[PDB]
Amino acid sequence: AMADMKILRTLAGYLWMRDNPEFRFRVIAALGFLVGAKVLNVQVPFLFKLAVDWLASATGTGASLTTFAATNPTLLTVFATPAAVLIGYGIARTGSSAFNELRTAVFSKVALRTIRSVSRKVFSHLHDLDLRYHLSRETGGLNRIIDRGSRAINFILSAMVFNVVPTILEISMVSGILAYKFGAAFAWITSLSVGSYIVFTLAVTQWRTKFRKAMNKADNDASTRAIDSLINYETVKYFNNEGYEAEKYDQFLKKYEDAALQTQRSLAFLNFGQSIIFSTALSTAMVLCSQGIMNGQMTVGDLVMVNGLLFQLSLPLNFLGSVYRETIQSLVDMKSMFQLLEEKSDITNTSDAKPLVLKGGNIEFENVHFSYLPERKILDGISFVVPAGKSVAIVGTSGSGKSTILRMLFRFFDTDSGNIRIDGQDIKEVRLDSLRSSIGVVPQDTVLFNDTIFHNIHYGRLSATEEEVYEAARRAAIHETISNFPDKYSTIVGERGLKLSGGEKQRVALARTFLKSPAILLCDEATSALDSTTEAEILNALKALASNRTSIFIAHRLTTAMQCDEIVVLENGKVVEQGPHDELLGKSGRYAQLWTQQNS
Amino acid sequence: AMADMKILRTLAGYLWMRDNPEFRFRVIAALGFLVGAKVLNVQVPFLFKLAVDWLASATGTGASLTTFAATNPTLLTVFATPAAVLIGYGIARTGSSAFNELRTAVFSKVALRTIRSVSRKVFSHLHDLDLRYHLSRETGGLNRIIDRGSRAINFILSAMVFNVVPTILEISMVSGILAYKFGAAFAWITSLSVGSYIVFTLAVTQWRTKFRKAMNKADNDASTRAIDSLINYETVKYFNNEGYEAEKYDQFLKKYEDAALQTQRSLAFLNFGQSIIFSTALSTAMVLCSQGIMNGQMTVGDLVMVNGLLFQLSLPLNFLGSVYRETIQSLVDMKSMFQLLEEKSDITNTSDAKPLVLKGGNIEFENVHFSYLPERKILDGISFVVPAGKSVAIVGTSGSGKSTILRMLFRFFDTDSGNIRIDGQDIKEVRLDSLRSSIGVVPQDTVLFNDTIFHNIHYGRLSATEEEVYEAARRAAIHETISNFPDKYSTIVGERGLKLSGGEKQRVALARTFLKSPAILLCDEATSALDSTTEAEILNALKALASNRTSIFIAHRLTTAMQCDEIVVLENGKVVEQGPHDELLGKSGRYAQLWTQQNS
Repeated sequence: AMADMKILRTLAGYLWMRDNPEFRFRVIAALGFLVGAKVLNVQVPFLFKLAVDWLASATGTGASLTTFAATNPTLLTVFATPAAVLIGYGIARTGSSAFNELRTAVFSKVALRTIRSVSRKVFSHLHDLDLRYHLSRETGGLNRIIDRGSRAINFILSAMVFNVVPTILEISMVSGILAYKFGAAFAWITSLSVGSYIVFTLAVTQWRTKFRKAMNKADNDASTRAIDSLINYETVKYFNNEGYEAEKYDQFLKKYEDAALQTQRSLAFLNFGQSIIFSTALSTAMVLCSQGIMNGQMTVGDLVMVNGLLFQLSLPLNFLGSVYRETIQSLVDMKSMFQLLEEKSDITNTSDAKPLVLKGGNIEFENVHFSYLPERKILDGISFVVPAGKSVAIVGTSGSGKSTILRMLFRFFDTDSGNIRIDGQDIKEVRLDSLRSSIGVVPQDTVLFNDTIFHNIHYGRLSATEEEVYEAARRAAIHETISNFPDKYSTIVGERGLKLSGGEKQRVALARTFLKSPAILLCDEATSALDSTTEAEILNALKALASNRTSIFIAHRLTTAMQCDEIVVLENGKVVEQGPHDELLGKSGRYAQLWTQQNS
Repeated sequence: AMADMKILRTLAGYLWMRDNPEFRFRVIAALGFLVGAKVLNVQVPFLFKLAVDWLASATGTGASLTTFAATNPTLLTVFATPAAVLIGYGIARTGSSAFNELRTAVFSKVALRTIRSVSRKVFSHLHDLDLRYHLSRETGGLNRIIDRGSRAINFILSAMVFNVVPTILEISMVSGILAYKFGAAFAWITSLSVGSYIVFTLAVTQWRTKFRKAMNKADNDASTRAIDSLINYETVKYFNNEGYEAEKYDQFLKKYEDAALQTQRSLAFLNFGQSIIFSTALSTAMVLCSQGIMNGQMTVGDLVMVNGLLFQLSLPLNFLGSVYRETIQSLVDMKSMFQLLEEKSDITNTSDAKPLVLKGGNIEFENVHFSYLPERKILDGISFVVPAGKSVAIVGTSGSGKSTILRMLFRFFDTDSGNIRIDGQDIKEVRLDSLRSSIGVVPQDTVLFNDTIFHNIHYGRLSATEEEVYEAARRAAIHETISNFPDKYSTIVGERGLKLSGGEKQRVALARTFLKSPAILLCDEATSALDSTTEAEILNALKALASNRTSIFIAHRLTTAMQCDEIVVLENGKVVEQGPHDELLGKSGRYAQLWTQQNS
């Protein structure tokens, strides 16, 4: 899995921010606080060797004339009386646990920042991605991917920095104390012991996982069975109630109670050998030291430190055994996330950027063909020309697939062989931002976020004052229905708020697009059915809004939009008729039947 | 909360099964394996005091003429050479960890059995409960209650037996070692220390919980916000994409990154004071022992055991601090479960039990009134008499609420002021089992469990042979459609199986009630709409089945069931018309309009 190492490389690439000097200093401090602690925690038993001696010298009849043999602690520190050394022992160990605990605090303000930068970058890249990717993927999946990946990053960094590195620095240093009070043969025994212990725990965890999975399977089966059985209460009650039902549930719970009694004996074998494997080490160490003591070796009274060193090693070893499943799962979730990234968008623009300079809006289509799939090609050469400042209507059946128009004009999908003339300019060259900003559109379904009305009504253009939004309201003719707001026009809307019917939601859409003050207006049959009183007035409002801007309206219903200058009949995904509606009715064409059946 | 102690009393009541001798023996063995371990784990440092001595006697110039002062270990055990004592140390501690681990295995085969008995009893009591309780309560809730309660029982028993009892036996015994090498003042210091440590950890955990809740709130808010934002991609894309959106998500993730950086410093204070509070104890103990050593007290070289005893106490203390939330939550979930139990069913029967001896079925209703709610009383004195072996039809509108009939005849709900004559007998006296067994009914919706066809087809009466189910199939006329089964008539059905249409499901219902061979047949308009070919034949089949048994059919549609002898019109929950259908059509009554609009 070479790509897995590559993913680690990417993680290192993102982790290190050269740009800012402070980050490096933070990391350095962290490392310092990781070393200091782990050397005080070895000073602790050396202080317990020093305090066992001198105590024995007095009353014990130990040779007092040994002066200061080692001469390493010749400093007057902790030599006032033996009680001082014991106090130093306590202070030392407490300070070690302080340094080590402090390191975590120093390194979490770094971990959080890393997670934040990766998540923000992924978010922005996601929105940059083209529509096709979003449509194919499931909405829930994106959530799962981001949350699990961020959690995985946090877990892996904490697991490594706080567990893998301290354990190995500890073991290496302890075995590296071979310079003093040690022999070459003696040092290897502890390393071999700990290596065997780690191998045994890691190997037996794999075995444990199978039993855990079997138990989860059985438990889920029993629960689902007893829920299916409870749900279908009526059938059971009518005839032979709980006659043969309880016995069957009993059998399921016997299978569960056996698959659960098995895992205990399996954990038992591990939790026993995890003791014996580490006890043989301590027995071997002590018996070997005793032989030296009784054989007149330099070792005198220093047996008491070995217990301490072994205890220090014994504490954090257990964590390493159980990290395998988490590591593999996190390391594949991280590949998932970093695979979501680095996916290029289909709709690339050319290098040179030219801004859309549109004096007046003219829509000219020239043999635009587009097939979503090879079998069915939606548009088969639609060509029409809209005069500036006029209204043109696109009508047809629902099979005609007139949804594409909006997607194409917004450059969601590109044309296989055609062009789009905007004020006699080619869209392929102009910047995406300039075009999407200069065009105005009203959505078909007006989804509102959960926030204050004033935010959902100034959303169209930010930096909107209260007077601007007021003038938009007045033209939107919403003041009659807005003075009843419970929170003086700040009432919360959306979920956990006042539910809005379609008419007000449409008014909100109008009072959101009126703010933007666009150059061209495009509609997508916002309302399918509505009360007559609201329809008429909203139609008048949108007619007034569209008076100074060239507009294009796509309406499945005919009577709804008859006010345009020309009407483009669309049937079987091609241009059928181009004229004012009256001779369309008089041509016995598609428009004629559709309208004559709309009124009937 | 006196009732909480009462709940503990109930738990003790259920835990102890006097009936079986083996259970007590198991529990006794468990307790033994809980004592032995916890006394070997105190033998361990005594063996490390014994091995520190004698080693010092040689080469150390220790007085060899002290003979055997204590005379407690005068046994020749572990006196071959000092190496033997070290080996004994290792073997002892390993054996302690074996005994203690073994206890868990011995006590889990008891815990599982307890959980099983409580769950099975609750299940049966649940099914015993009347319909009203089931209808009011939510189906999901019952699941949640059972699963959480069983988990709580397991957690509380394991938590107490494995943690609370060992910790207190350990502490009490250690402080109880006051007989040897101790003073009255010295013993109290350790108890005061550990008591202060437990108080500090418990108190500061409450504080930690508030920060954890704030963090969970903030995390959920950030996630829900970013999902709402991702979902509404279109609105964002049309205008000012990620212009002001990213900054707002950023602010949410700043709030999260602060509420998460706060909890670390809060945990930090706990994880530091949990060290200093326990370090002051060790420093005080050692300095006090050193004063004795230097003052010519009996204590000689036994300082090395105190470290071990303190370490043994230090290991399992941490668990007790975090158990508060789990204990309170489990202790209230247990009250939930034991509150579900001991709820009596409304439909009690009288003491004396008389069996239903029905020579022939005669249905006689006499002024039966029943109101589900005081406002609307469904039945207002329905009285009619069915002759034996005949077919009678109950017809009406959907507002007439004719659903009650089935519930009442099955004695789901009792009559406020009326009686039901079954073969000239009163239902109130006869046993519920006898009546519900002697009556036959076909369900309206035929829910099938996920199992083999042969099980879903012999379900009506257990102990059904292959020939019995074959004859039921032949009369059910299902052999034509059954020889196509992929698994030679053992094909799985239900979910994750072959989906069945309404016609086959109805055939299954017929081939389930035909098995039971009841004395009286009752229908509940099983089919609302179906293909003509199946309807006709299934009607013929049910006519043949009902020929020898008196039958009652409730049909909302009129043309569907015209074959009965008499027809009972029901309108506004009262008997309107009683006759053969032809003069019902000729009476211009409810039946006449209903049928004339069914055919139109």
